[PDB]
Amino acid sequence: EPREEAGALGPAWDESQLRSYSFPTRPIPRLSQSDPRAEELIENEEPVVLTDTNLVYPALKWDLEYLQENIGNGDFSVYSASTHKFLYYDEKKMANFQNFKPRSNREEMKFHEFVEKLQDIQQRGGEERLYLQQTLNDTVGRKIVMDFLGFNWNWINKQQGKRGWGQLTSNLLLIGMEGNVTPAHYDEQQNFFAQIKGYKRCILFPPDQFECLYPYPVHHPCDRQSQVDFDNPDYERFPNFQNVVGYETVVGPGDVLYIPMYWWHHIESLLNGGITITVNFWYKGAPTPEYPLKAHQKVAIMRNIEKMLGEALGNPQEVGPLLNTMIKGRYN
Amino acid sequence: EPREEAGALGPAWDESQLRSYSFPTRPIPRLSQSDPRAEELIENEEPVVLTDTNLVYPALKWDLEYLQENIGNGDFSVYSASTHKFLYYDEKKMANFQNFKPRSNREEMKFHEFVEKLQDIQQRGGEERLYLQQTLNDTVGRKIVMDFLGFNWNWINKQQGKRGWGQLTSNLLLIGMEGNVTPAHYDEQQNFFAQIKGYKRCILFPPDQFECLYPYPVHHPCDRQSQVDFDNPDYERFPNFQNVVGYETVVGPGDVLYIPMYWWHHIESLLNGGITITVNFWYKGAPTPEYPLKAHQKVAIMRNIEKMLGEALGNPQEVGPLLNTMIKGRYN
Ligand SMILES: Oc1cccc2cccnc12
Ligand SMILES: Oc1cccc2cccnc12
Ligand SMILES: [Fe+2]
Ligand SMILES: [Fe+2]
Repeated sequence: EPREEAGALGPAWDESQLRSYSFPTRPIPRLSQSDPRAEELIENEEPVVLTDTNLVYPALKWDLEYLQENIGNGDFSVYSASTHKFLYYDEKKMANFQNFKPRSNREEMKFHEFVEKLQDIQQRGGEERLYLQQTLNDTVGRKIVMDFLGFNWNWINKQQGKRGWGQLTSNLLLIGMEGNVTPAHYDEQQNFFAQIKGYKRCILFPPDQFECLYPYPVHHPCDRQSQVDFDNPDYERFPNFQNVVGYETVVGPGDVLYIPMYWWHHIESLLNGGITITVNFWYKGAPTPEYPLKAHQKVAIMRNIEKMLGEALGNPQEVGPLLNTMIKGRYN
Repeated sequence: EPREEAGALGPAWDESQLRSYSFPTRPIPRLSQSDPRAEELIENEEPVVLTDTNLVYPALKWDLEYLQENIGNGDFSVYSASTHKFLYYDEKKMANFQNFKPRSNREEMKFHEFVEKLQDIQQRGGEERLYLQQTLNDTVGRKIVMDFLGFNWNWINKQQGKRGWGQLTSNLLLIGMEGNVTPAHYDEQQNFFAQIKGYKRCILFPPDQFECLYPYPVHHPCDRQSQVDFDNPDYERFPNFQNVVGYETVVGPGDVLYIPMYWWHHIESLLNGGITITVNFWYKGAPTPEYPLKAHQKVAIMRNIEKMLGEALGNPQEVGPLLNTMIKGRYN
């Protein structure tokens, strides 16, 4: 049910701008940050949209023009795709899987190159799509450093304190095109997804839906991603997908989404929605200290077994045959 | 093809005294110990029957009478069964598997009690069967210590030296009844199976037949045993049994069988064959020092993964569901 923007500027978005999927979804709670319930949620590692942090307030002003202007002259990683879906991958890991067909491409460039590449498609009607996953470092102009300095550190630092989370680990700035999709994957890191321009729809799944979501083997370059194509799910291969239940939200300018450690997420810039900008902050979580075991700990466990079997056997291609040898007629 | 005993005392045994099984078998080499080929085999961890060690020569004289006589007055573990097959189990592990039905029974007693229990069945025609797995310790009479002192230590110690095997770990003395069966299992220890009275047929399988043989889960009291009932194999549950190929021999008085580390064995006192006596020596093997990986190392690996998952999860009942969660639609 689309939110209504102030001054009767109309409905923020509508259903037809959302992709359609086979699984059902519940809504993520949208709270104010001084609400206790939002604090409980963050401490319980459940997701929550905070509508009023002002975390990235100075950036709320950013568009394409302002940015080409002040960002500076440094290198920006620009990923490139062949469809709407943007399957990232780990470079170090291609050696493990010899006949691996990459559907994405990283290209370094300068902001304005990107901006033309994008204005071209805007004026010529092309199929191709772009994203800009580029970390934030020192190569940024005066006015952008200003902006950054205007972020709600007090708030974000105090949220780190009270949870015992470790250090801030990076700052991705992201800009992409209407319709773009990032497919379900999970990170091991606590995350604050801070929306700036355009609307994104985030679908999340708790760690304990591990078995309906089918992660690539740990050694595969697509590690941590889900193998199920959401637009076209193969229920013979992935029958437990049929049991998957999401948590959904649409975030827009000002909203901050807490994606907790280990939660799957799947992310779509709305169709017809125009360009998008987001900044996320990633924290490494509080180090481990207790049974029953929490789902994400079982995930941590599986990852390890799979890693070890990789060293021990001398060859990640044998992980699978060894695990099958172990279970057939033994544990299944 | 039964061996022919000296003085034309006739054929040592014949086919009809062997049980019948679905799998095929090749013969284990029968060598003399001064033959190089037998040395190669022992160094290569392949099995070999040595016909001429004299290892237990003084004991070749042992029967039931001589033994009730001189053995002394100590405690002898006597295991008791309900059919021909004698499924042993680990006591410590029953806690792991709540509804576990034990088909065997250990009973402490004194040699003569055993000897009556056995002479009774011999005179009354009963079904029940007995074994006597009893380790060798100090509670043995003068003439038995004599006998023991007469073993070919020089030989057996020199075989330990040249292989770098660790210490002698025990000495089982075993006596059992015609027809008795010990079902396929594997030990982690190098072993010399030294035959004294009666004939046994040993069927062995190399470590790499792990997947046709289906060991119980590591935490199960029957750990290290094979789940397939050889008299009645369930090919729907155990389809890779259909691919199993054994190494077979029949050992009699004087023959010494080297069962190498990790090799399955299945052992039957011949039918109509009378009582049997065997002494085995167990050595812990040379500690680990290289890829390709040898099958028994993969076995060592699987055991470990299964153990860890037991500590980590806090509960051996969850090992199986975790491993299934790990592979389904991921590695299978
Ligand atoms: O973990 C990530 C890495 C790069 C891009 C992302 C976009 C949306 C959510 N997570 C993301
Ligand atoms: O490892 C063993 C333990 C107790 C009895 C056995 C009888 C035959 C072969 N191995 C055995
Ligand atoms: Fe992510
Ligand atoms: Fe054994």
